[PDB]
Amino acid sequence: NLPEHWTDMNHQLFCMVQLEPGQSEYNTIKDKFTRTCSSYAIEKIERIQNAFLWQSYQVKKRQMDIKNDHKNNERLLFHGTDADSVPYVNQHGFNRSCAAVSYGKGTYFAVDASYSAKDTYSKPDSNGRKHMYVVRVLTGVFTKGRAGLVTPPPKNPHNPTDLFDSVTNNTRSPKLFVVFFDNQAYPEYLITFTA
Amino acid sequence: NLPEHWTDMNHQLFCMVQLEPGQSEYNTIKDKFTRTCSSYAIEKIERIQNAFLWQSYQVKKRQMDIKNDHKNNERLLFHGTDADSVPYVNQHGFNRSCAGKNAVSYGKGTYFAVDASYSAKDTYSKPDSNGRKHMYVVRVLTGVFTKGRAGLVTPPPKNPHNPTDLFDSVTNNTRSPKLFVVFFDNQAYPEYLITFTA
Ligand SMILES: CC(C)(C)c1ccc(-c2nc3c(NC(=O)[C@H](O)CO)cccc3c(=O)[nH]2)cc1
Repeated sequence: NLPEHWTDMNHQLFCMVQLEPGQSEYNTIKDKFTRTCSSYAIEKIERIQNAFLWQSYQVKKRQMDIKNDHKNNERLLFHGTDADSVPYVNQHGFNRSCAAVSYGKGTYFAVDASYSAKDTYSKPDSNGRKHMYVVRVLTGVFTKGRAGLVTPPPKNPHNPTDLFDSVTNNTRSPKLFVVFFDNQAYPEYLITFTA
Repeated sequence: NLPEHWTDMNHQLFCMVQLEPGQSEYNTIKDKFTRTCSSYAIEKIERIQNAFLWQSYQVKKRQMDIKNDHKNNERLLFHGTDADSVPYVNQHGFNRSCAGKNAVSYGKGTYFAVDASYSAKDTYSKPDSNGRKHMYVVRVLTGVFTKGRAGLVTPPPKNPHNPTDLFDSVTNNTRSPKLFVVFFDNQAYPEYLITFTA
């Protein structure tokens, strides 16, 4: 069930694990951030070990891999948010009802960390600290979004219930993805950083 | 694991199974419905076999059973809706983003009734062009609940100083619950569709 690179949780179901700087896992996540956010300062990176969220996400992944007849449904994306939302996300994941929604009423994830690093998203807290998640997202098969969507559009108007898995701003060169269901996104790392 | 009493679906992921009057499965739902809806008549009752919705719901049930202390977390409730919504609900379940505002709101979520008479109101089970009304019978993970409030977009915390440890659902009245509101996907499994008429 639980991934191998997680560390022991003494039979508990939720833990935030601060990563050791200079080790492979920390370097890998840092690199993905610094590709576009090298002018920022990383204070720490934490691994989110939430067993319930992981289980519900992996079930949805298995289902999407069956539905789409392929296994290229996952992307690693970024989500900046304010400090007041961090405890909720760690415990409960991403909730579209807490959403601003130009491509649909869902949760938004950025291809580039620099987009999530905007102060409108990763709002600096009273100490100047900014917060950004690295997220496993089941983008699956996607189409262009539009304002007012509550679910992705149907793949074909002849079967209105067979839906795209997510929407984007631009199908040829996406920079953001919107997902409309719980447990289509697993918050995997939390980056705390400053400008 | 899919229930062993379901029909074989030939590797398919979804199907609706028409029940036979006289079988206990049909009669128990009929009795539950007629307890408060004796003036209506049932056309048919279909068992909803949706493999993916069942799996995700059963995962949430197992998690709530773990988290809560030997609590009966699941109730069998009713949900009236319009014909236009039946194909989506059958396939994808109950989406709070599509829910209507209830005439007495205890939160912005999906509403489920204890009494079929409540879901039988035309405001919920809107008659279609042929006069058919539609009501789901739903397994709902009500869990541990409290009285809701109109402003809620998620269940409230049990403890104001631990805002992320939430009630599982809310109700109109904890002493005499008649409706429940849920705020998350896969917290309710549409198990039967009742088609009925006046
Ligand atoms: C609720 C508060 C704290 C105000 C908030 C607001 C926006 C985001 C947020 N938004 C994103 C986004 N959003 C848009 O492109 C437009 O809002 C759509 O019209 C695109 C790509 C990535 C992100 C992203 O990482 N976080 C997080 C939190």
